Amino acid sequence: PSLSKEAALVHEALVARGLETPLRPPVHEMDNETRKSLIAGHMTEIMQLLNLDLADDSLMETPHRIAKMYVDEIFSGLDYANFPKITLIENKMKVDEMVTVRDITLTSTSEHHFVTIDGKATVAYIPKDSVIGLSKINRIVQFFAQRPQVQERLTQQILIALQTLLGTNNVAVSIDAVHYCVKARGIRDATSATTTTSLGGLFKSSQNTRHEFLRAVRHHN
Amino acid sequence: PSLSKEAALVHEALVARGLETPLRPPVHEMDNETRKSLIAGHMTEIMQLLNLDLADDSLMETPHRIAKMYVDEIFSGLDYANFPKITLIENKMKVDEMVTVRDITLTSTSEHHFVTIDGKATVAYIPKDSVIGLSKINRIVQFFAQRPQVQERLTQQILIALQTLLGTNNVAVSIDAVHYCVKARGIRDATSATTTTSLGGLFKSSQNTRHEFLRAVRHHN
Amino acid sequence: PSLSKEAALVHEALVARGLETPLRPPVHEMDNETRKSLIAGHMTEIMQLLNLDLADDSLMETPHRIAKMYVDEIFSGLDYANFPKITLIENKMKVDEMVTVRDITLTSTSEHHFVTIDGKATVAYIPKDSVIGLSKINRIVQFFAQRPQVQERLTQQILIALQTLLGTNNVAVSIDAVHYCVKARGIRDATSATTTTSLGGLFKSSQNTRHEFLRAVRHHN
Amino acid sequence: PSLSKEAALVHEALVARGLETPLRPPVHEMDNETRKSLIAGHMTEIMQLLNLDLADDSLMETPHRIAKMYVDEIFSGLDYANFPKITLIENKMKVDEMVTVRDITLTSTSEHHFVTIDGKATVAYIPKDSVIGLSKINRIVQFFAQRPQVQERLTQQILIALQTLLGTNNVAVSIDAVHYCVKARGIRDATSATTTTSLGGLFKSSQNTRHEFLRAVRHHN
Amino acid sequence: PSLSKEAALVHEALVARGLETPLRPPVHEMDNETRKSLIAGHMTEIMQLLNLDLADDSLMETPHRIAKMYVDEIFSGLDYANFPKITLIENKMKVDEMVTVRDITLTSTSEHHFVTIDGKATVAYIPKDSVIGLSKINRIVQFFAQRPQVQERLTQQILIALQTLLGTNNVAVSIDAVHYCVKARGIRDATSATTTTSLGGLFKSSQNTRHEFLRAVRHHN
Amino acid sequence: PSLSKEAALVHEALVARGLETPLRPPVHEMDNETRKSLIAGHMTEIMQLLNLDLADDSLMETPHRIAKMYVDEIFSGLDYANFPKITLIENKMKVDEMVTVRDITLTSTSEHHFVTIDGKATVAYIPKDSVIGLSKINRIVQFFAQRPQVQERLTQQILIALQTLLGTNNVAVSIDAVHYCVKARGIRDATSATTTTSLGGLFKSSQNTRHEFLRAVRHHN
Amino acid sequence: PSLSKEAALVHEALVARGLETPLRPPVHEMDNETRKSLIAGHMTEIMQLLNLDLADDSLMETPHRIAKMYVDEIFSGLDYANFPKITLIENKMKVDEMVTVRDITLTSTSEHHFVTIDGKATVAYIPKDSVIGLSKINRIVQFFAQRPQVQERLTQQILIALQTLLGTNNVAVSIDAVHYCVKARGIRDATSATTTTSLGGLFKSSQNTRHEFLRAVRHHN
Amino acid sequence: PSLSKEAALVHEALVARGLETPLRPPVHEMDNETRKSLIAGHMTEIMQLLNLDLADDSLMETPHRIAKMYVDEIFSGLDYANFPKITLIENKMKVDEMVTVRDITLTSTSEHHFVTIDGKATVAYIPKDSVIGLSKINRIVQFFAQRPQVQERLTQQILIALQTLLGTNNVAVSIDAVHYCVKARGIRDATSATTTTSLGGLFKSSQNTRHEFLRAVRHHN
Ligand SMILES: Nc1nc2c(ncn2[C@@H]2O[C@H](COP(=O)(O)OP(=O)(O)OP(=O)(O)O)[C@@H](O)[C@H]2O)c(=O)[nH]1
Ligand SMILES: Nc1nc2c(ncn2[C@@H]2O[C@H](COP(=O)(O)OP(=O)(O)OP(=O)(O)O)[C@@H](O)[C@H]2O)c(=O)[nH]1
Ligand SMILES: Nc1nc2c(ncn2[C@@H]2O[C@H](COP(=O)(O)OP(=O)(O)OP(=O)(O)O)[C@@H](O)[C@H]2O)c(=O)[nH]1
Ligand SMILES: Nc1nc2c(ncn2[C@@H]2O[C@H](COP(=O)(O)OP(=O)(O)OP(=O)(O)O)[C@@H](O)[C@H]2O)c(=O)[nH]1
Ligand SMILES: Nc1nc2c(ncn2[C@@H]2O[C@H](COP(=O)(O)OP(=O)(O)OP(=O)(O)O)[C@@H](O)[C@H]2O)c(=O)[nH]1
Ligand SMILES: Nc1nc2c(ncn2[C@@H]2O[C@H](COP(=O)(O)OP(=O)(O)OP(=O)(O)O)[C@@H](O)[C@H]2O)c(=O)[nH]1
Ligand SMILES: Nc1nc2c(ncn2[C@@H]2O[C@H](COP(=O)(O)OP(=O)(O)OP(=O)(O)O)[C@@H](O)[C@H]2O)c(=O)[nH]1
Ligand SMILES: Nc1nc2c(ncn2[C@@H]2O[C@H](COP(=O)(O)OP(=O)(O)OP(=O)(O)O)[C@@H](O)[C@H]2O)c(=O)[nH]1
Repeated sequence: PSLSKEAALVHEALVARGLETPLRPPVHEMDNETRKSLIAGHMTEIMQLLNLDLADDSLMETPHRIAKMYVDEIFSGLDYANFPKITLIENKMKVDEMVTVRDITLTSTSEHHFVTIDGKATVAYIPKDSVIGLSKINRIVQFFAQRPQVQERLTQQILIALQTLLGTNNVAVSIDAVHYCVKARGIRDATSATTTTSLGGLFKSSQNTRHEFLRAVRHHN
Repeated sequence: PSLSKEAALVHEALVARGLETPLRPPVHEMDNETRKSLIAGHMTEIMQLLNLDLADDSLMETPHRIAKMYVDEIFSGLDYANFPKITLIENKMKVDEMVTVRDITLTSTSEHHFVTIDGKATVAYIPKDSVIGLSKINRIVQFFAQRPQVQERLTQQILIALQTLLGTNNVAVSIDAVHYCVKARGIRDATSATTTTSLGGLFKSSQNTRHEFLRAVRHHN
Repeated sequence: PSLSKEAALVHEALVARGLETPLRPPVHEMDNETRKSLIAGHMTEIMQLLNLDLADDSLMETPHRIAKMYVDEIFSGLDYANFPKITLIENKMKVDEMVTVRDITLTSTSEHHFVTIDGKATVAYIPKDSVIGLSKINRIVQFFAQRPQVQERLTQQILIALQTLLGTNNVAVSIDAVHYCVKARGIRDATSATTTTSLGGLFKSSQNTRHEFLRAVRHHN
Repeated sequence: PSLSKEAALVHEALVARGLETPLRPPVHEMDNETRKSLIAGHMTEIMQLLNLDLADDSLMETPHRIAKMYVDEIFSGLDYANFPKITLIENKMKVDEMVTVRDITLTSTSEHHFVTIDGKATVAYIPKDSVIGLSKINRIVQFFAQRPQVQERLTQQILIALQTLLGTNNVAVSIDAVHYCVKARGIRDATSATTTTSLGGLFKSSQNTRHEFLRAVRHHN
Repeated sequence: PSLSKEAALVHEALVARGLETPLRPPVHEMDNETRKSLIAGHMTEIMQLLNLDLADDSLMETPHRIAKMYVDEIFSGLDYANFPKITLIENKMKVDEMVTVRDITLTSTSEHHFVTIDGKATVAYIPKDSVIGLSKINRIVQFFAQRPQVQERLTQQILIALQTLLGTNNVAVSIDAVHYCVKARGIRDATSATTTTSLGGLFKSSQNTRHEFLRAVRHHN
Repeated sequence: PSLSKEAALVHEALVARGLETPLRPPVHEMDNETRKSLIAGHMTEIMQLLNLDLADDSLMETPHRIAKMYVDEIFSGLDYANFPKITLIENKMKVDEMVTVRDITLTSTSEHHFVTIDGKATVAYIPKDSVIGLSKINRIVQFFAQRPQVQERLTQQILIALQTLLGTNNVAVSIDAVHYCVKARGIRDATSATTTTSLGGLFKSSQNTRHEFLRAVRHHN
Repeated sequence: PSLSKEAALVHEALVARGLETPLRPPVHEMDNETRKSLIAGHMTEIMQLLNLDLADDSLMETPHRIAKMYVDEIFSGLDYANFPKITLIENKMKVDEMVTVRDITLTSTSEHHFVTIDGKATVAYIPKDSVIGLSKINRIVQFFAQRPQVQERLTQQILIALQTLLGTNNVAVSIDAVHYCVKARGIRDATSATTTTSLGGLFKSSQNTRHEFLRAVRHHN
Repeated sequence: PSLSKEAALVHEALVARGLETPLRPPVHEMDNETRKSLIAGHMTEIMQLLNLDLADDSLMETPHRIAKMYVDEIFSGLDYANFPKITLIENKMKVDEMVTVRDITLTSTSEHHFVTIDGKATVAYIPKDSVIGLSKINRIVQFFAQRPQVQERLTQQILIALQTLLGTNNVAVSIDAVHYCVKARGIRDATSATTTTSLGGLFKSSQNTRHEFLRAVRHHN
């Protein structure tokens, strides 16, 4: 009727663990269209406060572009209606070893300064009853990435979403990323990168499994 | 009394050529403090429109951090009071060959989506009466970079600022950058990068000089 | 009233362990202004003893620049009034795995010859009650780096400062650096680099954790 | 009787062109020993002004080490008594093509902040009557490098020193370097590097020769 | 009165273990000057046996250059009068983790063909009562390197010298090198390299420590 | 009857141009066996002068090994009886473009200190009446390399040897090498390398051809 | 009826230019089967002369494998019945710029020692009336590669075959290769590689075109 | 009287373990000269069967070249009269850690198709009573490599040869190689490589030692 069974499931799971992004229920039944126009209005004000000449052919549409970007693009992960369609195939192949999807492109936004987070994620899991379609892992990652994030939370969320959908605790997520709110300003450290990992099931319990995954993490380009 | 002779000079030069960032004069004598609080207010609204729980310990101060960032950090280049102190040494060494400062760290913001532009600039010039202090070239670049930009304009601005301060038309600026408003969203092209160059004096006239510079452009890390 | 609670805490911790930089209390209430002028005075003398023509437009301001650099820049870490503002977010995400910030830019000065130490630090910790703001790790590193150091001590200082602020002994710091007082003169070894690591809590006790961190240390560029 | 014919020649050549380092004649007949003790005295004062505990076993000898380093090591290039012994072999091989010595290690000090300059020089020349001993090129570069420099002047000096000794104007010098007074502090640009070149004779006249040299410049490691 | 305490100690240690370089006591009180002239005499003979025209301006001084090189340069490690001055600082920092100096430039000569051995050493130790000055490790390595060697012995010597000076058995040395008497002639293997390691104390006893070191060995450039 | 026509031709060509290695005719009809024993005798003396214990199982045969190495191996290039067998095939393929053999392994000895020179040569020529067998270029380079050399002369000798054998002046030779008598001792420059080139015929006349060759010079590994 | 029109054309073209592989007409109407058995017979003999135990399970079938390999595989290019099927599409796209197929895998055999030649070819041409199917270029290269070759001839053959088929003289071929009969034995040069190029039409006439191609040659992996 | 004690020992050891190359005793007392002429005869026939014009100046001597190559070069390993001279030095240095010679050039021939095998071997051993001369390891590898091989057997032979000569079972050999009979033809896999390892003594027993060696295996260039 709105949210898919999966979307609902993942959402509840996150809420239960207290890992959901801080959200207040939709204050009023607003069309994304009205929300965008309102956001655009505020951007117009802010741009004017910065003394930008909004009459300039280029600058003129920026409040619109920004409103659209926030609502439809970069923060679309906040709406579970945008949760990807998950397809799982029966594990007839009897795969009992981990499947690793490495170097998943991940672009997020830091909630602290609303500045770009560019990184790559490495997800691995040991198939139980079903094998998830490869692209879905990338889609789920991008879903949670499209929200004002805190890398530490993002990793946790991805882990739970997967554990929930795959029906196994044997999931591990590692994210390596560069925060422009560290690089582009403030301390302006042009070289540092942050790495966060959340291990589930055997990936935490079994040191054998755990290290196999960790060893596999990080691959240049 | 406010702007240094240099700042004034550069500003006028840009205005004269019509290369200045679209700015409307300070509407009213507002303290950066009041501007920030106003910007913060609008951010609070926008964040609320996105349904973010502003009561969350982390999210709570984001409108403040963003306001400060815009005014004091990332868009500080809009205020010529922030123009760097230029120091020039007499060209007693009789340098008659170009001096090239390569891989200058450059972090800017696209004016179209207010999203990160990460790149590197290569500046070169042929000393006439004076030799500019090396760090000043980096400072000037970062100055113009700290504004809502359009790479094509940024390059031009840097070129003119330098030509003005050095007293020679023999200046060349090349900027190679990645736009997150292309990578992180929209067409999401993870590999493309844009390169823009503005050549002045001999760097445009003399094919010999011109190519020497172009050959020198781009160096990994 | 002067030093923040954090600054005070870290300082005391260091003193208690005997890991503080050898300092004599401020002999007399001198303005940094008077200290600088005196330092510059001594530099003038030194430069004269080297037979440098201080009347040269360029050389003329060096004593001033050096005084300023020592007091305000490169040795600012000696004054806890310059300790960074630490911000910690409650560990609601329930992160129980280490967070690693790698390739933190680190530029320090050797106390033995007052010559450049260029390196990179890798800090990792396992969140307990709170998660520290990423940039703060970078800031703290740079703080202790801005002092006449001994790499062996620098590593220890950073370790303790973090353990103190984070409220966990599970912190690990590794610094890889090139000493110009080895490279640029003396034995003039153009290739060697020194690596020092200080491990705390699980990073030292648990060989599993220990090796996970060590394995993660060092990343080119 | 003191300076070698070569040292005298080079010194004069530099003075004639006005390219010598700004030096005041030795004010008084001071032993390097007394100069050092005086320099060490001033360092003791400076360190005390920084509140350093000079009673510390390590810190205790730093003023001595710094005095020795300035006089005997890093600034030894200021004394032509330290000029290298040049050996030239008769060009019987009838070499008429350029000889290029690339990636010559070069460590110098910036005269503006007395901070490290780490770089590499590439020198090339076309043999006329004599061929210089390969290591001598390295020794001459290091000689002029061991002085408070300005890259633009350093390049020039090396060019003239060589033109003088070789008896040909066909000499070219290029230096690519990283200034720690740009990287380690101030604007703290961790990625930029400066490249300066001084071309003599055919290397400037003949575009054919000129480009062959420029093409040959820069080689990683 | 001649050899420093350290030199004497190191020498005795080696002799005791039977790891000293095969040396016969100074047959007669010969000045290095007379030794050099005699060596040069023999070289003159050898060069004449090779039919070289010693009247050639270049060739003429080779016997002198070789004699000086053998006695003063490449084989200077044979005279303990040339042992480096060691400086140790009290381990007040309470460093209990290994300090690793990697990629120490090492150039030696094979005793079998008196041909170049070019390589890099990696030394690591766990501080006990004192911390050695970083450059001293490089100096000790170069000292023993300056002798007609056998890589297997060289590694051993360095290990003992350091254990002796540091007062700890917890020292490890690894040397990776290319032998020109394998590359430049004979089997002419242009790609092979030899790696020898000597482990002491915990580096041998504790597999945990041992592997941490071994893992750390070898770094390109 | 002794020397092949080729050996004789090349030798004469070199002598005519004054590019031969400085050699005195074989003083007396000595067997290489007697020369070797004599050389070994001198090495025994030199080693004794260095206080080496020649009774050591290892050191015991070094004089012999060195004698053999000099006479049979590293300086075998001095005897034209060791000139390679040249094979040329008729240029029926009508090749009128240059053939380039790049990265030819080259190991030589500096005549100034009898120390290793390790480098790589790049030879190219435009076939006229005949095409030389590829390995022969390598063999000729190694021949001349096996002599106490001066890079500048080595390059010239190879050029002439080839022009002579190929019957064309259209030959170009470039050698890039590292001198251990610069690296391993003296100024100890661990990074510099010297490049020398000798161009003949069109490679010197035609800037088109000249630059095509130069462009092709140098290839990593 | 046997050879395709293309095959016949190419063959005749080569014969006309005198660039065909030295072949004597099929002495007698022998089945490849009888030829193979005879070749295998001779190999059996050769292996027995080498004292190999042909009764060994593995060795037993080598003569058969070699015969099949020579006739059917590595020397199949000797039979024009094996010439690839060429497909050309009408140049309706009006392509007037060169099409470059780079890094074409090329494995051939030297006619001098019947040893492996492993390399890569780069072919470029300017479309006139028709555009050739991309894979056809690879197929033609491999065809001529499958014969006992001389790199100088191979390059020529490929050039002509393509000029013939494409109906344009504007074709250029460059082959970079390693000869195991230089590497694996004889002089055993483990690093050298040979590059041969044959330019036709504008690639030879127009220096503009010529250099665009040459610049494009060679790409790692 | 013919074979050295070592050659005899190694040969017997191999035969005893059943690891010798399948050889039939020398059928008749044939001079290598007669074997070569006979081999050449067969090659003449084979070449004629391939329709090659043996009257061609180039092709004319291939039968001879191949015969010489097989007998003297590439298959010389089959004659123990070609076994290298082994020199061992008494392990007075008391080396008790493994010595590893890595990246030993290895060129062999596959016995199945008589096609090139190009690879690199890594040998390591723990000295017992004696230390083998470094080049001897290279020489032994090349010896066994110069035979029609099967990588799996080659590795074993080298292992045994070494264990025998060194008087210890603590030897490990690993070979990584590319088979042109897989690359150049058949399945034509241009990227695969095969790695085979044979471990002896502690390298097999002790997992500690075993993994230290394995970890050390493979180094690019
Ligand atoms: N743990 C964590 N911290 C983050 C993340 N994104 C940003 N931060 C940090 O959260 C903190 C925000 O701190 P504040 O002190 O409130 O803001 P600020 O002073 O403008 O930040 P800085 O100038 O960069 O130190 C900073 O230390 C940020 O770098 C993230 O994903 N995870
Ligand atoms: N042209 C040139 N400039 C140099 C060199 N070394 C340092 N400089 C610059 O010379 C100038 C010194 O400027 P000042 O403004 O007097 O000192 P400063 O303010 O401490 O310098 P910054 O904080 O780095 O901008 C700076 O721009 C230095 O980076 C050099 O070799 N060549
Ligand atoms: N020339 C130029 N274009 C830029 C720069 N920064 C952004 N742009 C582009 O300016 C345009 C904005 O176009 P709009 O069509 O108005 O906005 P948009 O549709 O949201 O943009 P896309 O979804 O990325 O195509 C886009 O094509 C941007 O990628 C810049 O520095 N220079
Ligand atoms: N352990 C340690 N030693 C350092 C550090 N920085 C410098 N050193 C060394 O501390 C020692 C100073 O030794 P001294 O002998 O007192 O001075 P010096 O003789 O001028 O030093 P060298 O000429 O470089 O050997 C040297 O070995 C320095 O390289 C550091 O961070 N840690
Ligand atoms: N273990 C060891 N061997 C070395 C070292 N330097 C040289 N060697 C070897 O010691 C041996 C000398 O052997 P000899 O047979 O006496 O001399 P050689 O025949 O001229 O040597 P090759 O022709 O290279 O095999 C050779 O195997 C050298 O490569 C070293 O540092 N360690
Ligand atoms: N041009 C040239 N010079 C060479 C070559 N090999 C060595 N040399 C140099 O020839 C010169 C010999 O100089 P001397 O001054 O006679 O000997 P030296 O003082 O021991 O040499 P250094 O200590 O290295 O400066 C040195 O500059 C050597 O580095 C070569 O191939 N070509
Ligand atoms: N020009 C050319 N020469 C080749 C080619 N393949 C092999 N050769 C060379 O042709 C020559 C054969 O020379 P020969 O002297 O007849 O045989 P060889 O003595 O066994 O050869 P080497 O021992 O390698 O010098 C050698 O110089 C080979 O390296 C090729 O494609 N082109
Ligand atoms: N294990 C092993 N196999 C090898 C080696 N060299 C070659 N081979 C393989 O031994 C087998 C020979 O197989 P055959 O089927 O008798 O000959 P073939 O059909 O011509 O071989 P392909 O066409 O390459 O599959 C092939 O699979 C070869 O690739 C080696 O060193 N070790």
